[PDB]
Amino acid sequence: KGGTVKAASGFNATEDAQVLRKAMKGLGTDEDAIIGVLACRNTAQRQEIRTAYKSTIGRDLLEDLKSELSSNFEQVILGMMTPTVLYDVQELRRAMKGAGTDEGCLIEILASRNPEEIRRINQTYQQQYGRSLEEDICSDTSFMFQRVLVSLTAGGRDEGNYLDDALVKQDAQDLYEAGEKRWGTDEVKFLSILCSRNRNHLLHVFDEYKRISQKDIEQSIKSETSGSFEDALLAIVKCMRNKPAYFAERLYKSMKGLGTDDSTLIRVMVSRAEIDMLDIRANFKRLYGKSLYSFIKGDTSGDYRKVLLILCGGD
Amino acid sequence: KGGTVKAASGFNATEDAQVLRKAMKGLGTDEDAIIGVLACRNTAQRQEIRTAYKSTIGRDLLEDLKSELSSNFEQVILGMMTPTVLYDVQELRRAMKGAGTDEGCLIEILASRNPEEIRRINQTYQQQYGRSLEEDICSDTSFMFQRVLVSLTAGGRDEGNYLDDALVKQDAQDLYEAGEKRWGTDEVKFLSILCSRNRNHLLHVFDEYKRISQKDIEQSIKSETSGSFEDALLAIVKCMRNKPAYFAERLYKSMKGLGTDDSTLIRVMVSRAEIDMLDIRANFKRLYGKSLYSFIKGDTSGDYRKVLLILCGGD
Ligand code: NA
Ligand code: NA
Repeated sequence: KGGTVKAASGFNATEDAQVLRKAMKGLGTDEDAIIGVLACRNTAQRQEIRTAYKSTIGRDLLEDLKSELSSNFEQVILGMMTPTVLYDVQELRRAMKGAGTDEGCLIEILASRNPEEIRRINQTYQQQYGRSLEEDICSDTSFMFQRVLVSLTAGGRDEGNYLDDALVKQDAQDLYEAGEKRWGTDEVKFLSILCSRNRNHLLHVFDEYKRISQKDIEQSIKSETSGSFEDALLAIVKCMRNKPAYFAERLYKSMKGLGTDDSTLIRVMVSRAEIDMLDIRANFKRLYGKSLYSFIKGDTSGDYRKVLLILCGGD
Repeated sequence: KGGTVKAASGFNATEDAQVLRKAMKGLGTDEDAIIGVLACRNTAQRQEIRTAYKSTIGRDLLEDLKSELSSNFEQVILGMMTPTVLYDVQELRRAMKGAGTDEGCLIEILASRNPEEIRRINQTYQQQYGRSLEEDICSDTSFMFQRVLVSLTAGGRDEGNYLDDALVKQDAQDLYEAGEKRWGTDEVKFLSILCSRNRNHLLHVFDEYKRISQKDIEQSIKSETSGSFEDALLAIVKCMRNKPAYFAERLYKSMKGLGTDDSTLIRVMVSRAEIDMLDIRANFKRLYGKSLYSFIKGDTSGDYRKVLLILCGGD
């Protein structure tokens, strides 16, 4: 378990900066050298390489990578070079700036990050952009979906693990009676239970719900709700039960079928490589009976593929 | 299931003719009597009432209804009095005579009627007007849309149900590769598959298409085509999968939002009352979470409303 990318042995930031300068200097690029260094260092080490590049090369590593590289390869490398919290912050801003909101990106990040990470994200977003994340969410999404995202962003959830069996039963009972008639869905109920109860409590509510309804909570969420609100509730449930399997499903859906959602593919591979990619891989193979490696290999190409395959770790 | 309007018990054509004559004779009209008779008889019985009116009243029932009644109420009653095939024939001619072609009416009828009905329509159109339906379609529509309508009109479709799994896969595969690039849509492909394959084959192609592309065929039709050609392909797909839901959507779109398309409202309610109105109602409520009855009641008024509500059957 854990991630694929780890801190390098023999790490020499100045030498790595020299390798990267040699790779980019003059016409042409040695992409293999860029990959061979950066995909073999963790995020913290990459920042030390940025620092060493500035002082020993007298140039800006991020500017140089941006100018040298293009398209999806450039996106993966620049994402790799970005500090963890700022990467999340940048991806949320990109999902909202304008436009036709990337609601799936909002859900993926806000449902899956831990409370201290969400706090850091809120803080950094405001510092960087001079606007609150919550305010931007309110302008760019609406209705029940909007209420879910605001709750995740504010941290409207109990962070302890107190278990009252009687309260677990009433929550499950509440969700059951709500499933009784087609007009009877109480989305406010769903929102409140799924966004406010602590993780232990919720894992127990899911077990009790199955017991009294004979249905998994996910089944009823799908039958009873729709749209981005449904997707948001499903992501909270999945991230509570098995976060690596949540990400394995995001990866699958970004590649399977007609077209490729490279922006999601890239973001998940970059953001999870150091955390739980080994787990994501195992869950992917359990769920889909194919390796994640093989999906990446069959759905991408070029240097873009080469670097994704290292973030994947292999097989 | 089936329709709302059925053959009346105790049917006495002469008495009905007397009731209708009394209702119209002299200044003023008893619209409730006209509705109470005609909306409670089926189309075949209405023709027997026309016959009885001629011989026992010595007048022409259709002329008298036309002179007495006006606007949308008159349109529903005269449509009700018209033999099934001639009603279709009249509606197609009305959609084309002149002008700025009612392309939606052409699609609705030609995509939804069964082959023997299309044959009867072609025959009756030529007899009545001295022009072929296909020729009028060619003069009044163009391009790919025109090719679709001509195919539906000629009956260019296999009417058997032979299923070759290998041919189902290649059709789906063909539609997939076509969805790969923005310039890669092969509308000829779409036309040929959707207009020529038999219904069993096609229902299997839709399932396989979803499997290999992860998209419903309707989604790709919308992203890949536009205009009346898109609408025509969507109507063929919907009529293959769930014809009552096709009509429930026509009704919805004729009433929802700004304005009312009474000509479509009337034509669908008249033409489907004896066939599948109970199914249309159920699909309407499933799709829109409101009864069809309530839409009619909230969007029409007067005697026009009264008769539509009986064609709807109620709630
Ligand atoms: Na260069
Ligand atoms: Na009169």
